[PDB]
Amino acid sequence: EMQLTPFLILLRKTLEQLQEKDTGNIFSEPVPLSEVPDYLDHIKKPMDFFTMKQNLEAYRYLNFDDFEEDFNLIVSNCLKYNAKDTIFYRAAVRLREQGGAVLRQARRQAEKM
Ligand SMILES: O=C1CNc2ccc(Br)cc2N1
Repeated sequence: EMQLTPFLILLRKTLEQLQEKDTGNIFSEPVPLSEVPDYLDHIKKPMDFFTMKQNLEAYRYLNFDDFEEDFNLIVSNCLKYNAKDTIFYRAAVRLREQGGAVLRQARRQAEKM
């Protein structure tokens, strides 16, 4: 029960803040199937921030949970694919932690709308 434009403005700002936590930019674009050709063998729905931006502008995120779901997919795919002792796995743990705080604050703002 809110206006669309300010909500999407909020989601754009939030997506920017999540990308800011991915300082290595390892989640900015789809996992390169050229360098990881077996990636799709158990990752049923790849996700990344560029795809999220396209989903956002295509009006596919009309509530906070659908936006947060795809962010969680970025995290969960990375934990699933990579061994625990890798930089990638620890980066997803850190993104889960730092992104979670970004998301909680953003959701508080959406709920005021
Ligand atoms: O799981 C991942 C996350 N992103 C990524 C970027 C480049 C390369 Br190479 C591998 C990965 N794997």
